[PDB]
Amino acid sequence: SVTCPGGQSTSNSQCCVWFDVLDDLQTNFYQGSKCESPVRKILRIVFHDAIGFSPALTAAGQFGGGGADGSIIAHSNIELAFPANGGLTDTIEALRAVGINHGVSFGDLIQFATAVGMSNCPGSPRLEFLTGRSNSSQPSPPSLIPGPGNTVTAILDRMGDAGFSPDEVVDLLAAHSLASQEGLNSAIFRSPLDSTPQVFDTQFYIETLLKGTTQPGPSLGFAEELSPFPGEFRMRSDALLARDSRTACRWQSMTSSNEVMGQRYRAAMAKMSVLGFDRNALTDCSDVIPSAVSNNAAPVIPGGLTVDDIEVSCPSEPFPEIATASGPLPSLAPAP
Ligand code: HEM
Ligand SMILES: *[C@@H]1O[C@H](CO)[C@@H](O[C@@H]2O[C@H](CO)[C@@H](O)[C@H](O)[C@H]2NC(C)=O)[C@H](O)[C@H]1NC(C)=O
Ligand SMILES: [Ca+2]
Ligand SMILES: [Ca+2]
Repeated sequence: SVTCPGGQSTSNSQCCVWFDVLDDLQTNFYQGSKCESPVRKILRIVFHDAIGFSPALTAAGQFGGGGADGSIIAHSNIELAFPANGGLTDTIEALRAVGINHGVSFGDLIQFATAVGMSNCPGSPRLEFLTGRSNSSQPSPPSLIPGPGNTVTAILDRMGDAGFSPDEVVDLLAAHSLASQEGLNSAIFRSPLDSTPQVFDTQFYIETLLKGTTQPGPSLGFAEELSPFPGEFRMRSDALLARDSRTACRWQSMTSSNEVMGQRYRAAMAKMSVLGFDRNALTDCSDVIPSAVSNNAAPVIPGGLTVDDIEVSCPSEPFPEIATASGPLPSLAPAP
């Protein structure tokens, strides 16, 4: 049956080239299979590439974007001039080279490097991986990426037009559990968005719900809110979506189970990877993707804060019982 040149067994001969780009990305792009800044920039890139898709622009007779087509790399010259795409040139060039050198399409390569990067971060699910997305693209239309200063209505309408329900917007946001900011407030470069930027866990949902108490840098940056402890950055859209009645109950159900969070996240990501494509025309090469190491820590309210410090915003469901840590307040180191 299909055994690839390297002795691995796969479902289809179309999957064999991906064991070679797996080796290149792990050794080089990810610097020895690490979960550091290259994984976080690729998670920004996969979203910014796939969300350039708008059925409403198509309906009005305009080109609406090809979705998860790799247009952010093939047309980086126009797309990296967009407001939301700063701080990405170096990662896009590293990916362009792996793509040209292995003979794989840019849209497939971004989806693949996202599943491989996430496998380097403890706690992550195994993301689905499909191959066969066409390599040709047209530049994404501008203004299709949600920004941190937008209202929840603006974010839900843009996301809804691409096809996601309010629940799936919250599910997709689990990627901010592996995150920092570099361009919102340059003064606290790489300040984490949750206290474990290297563990794909529930802490992002717990901590954006805590009362904003601390200014982490000299001044406040673009779309920055007060955060719960030194070193942690809180962006306005995350604070608002955690508290809005349209998204608050789903945000609260994501706080106590890393297992439920990862299932939901895997499902929204599989939907986001085929925006602009018919998944039945693609080949499944999910077995090429390795397992991540498991996360054995339980969810916690960090540093002595309790349930009285979180601003419960889901009026129907009571806040789940999460553990407390007998701590002094943490000060987070920049994400690596
Ligand atoms: C409501 C939509 C979203 C908004 C408004 C938003 C906004 C942002 C902003 C402004 C940054 C900081 C970038 C910087 O200055 O360095 C950021 C970082 C990040 N976002 Fe989001 N985001 C959203 C959705 C997502 C989605 C769905 C993903 C991917 C599945 C994602 C993954 C990330 C990651 C991993 C980072 C960290 C980048 C790094 O540490 O270098 N975001 N996001
Ligand atoms: C996918 O399309 C892009 C063009 O949009 C190709 O990228 C170019 O590849 C050539 C030769 O391989 C390089 O010298 C160019 O610099 C690349 N241009 C850009 C903008 O990256 C790419 O080769 C195509 N890949 C496949 C498999 O067809
Ligand atoms: Ca695109
Ligand atoms: Ca985390």
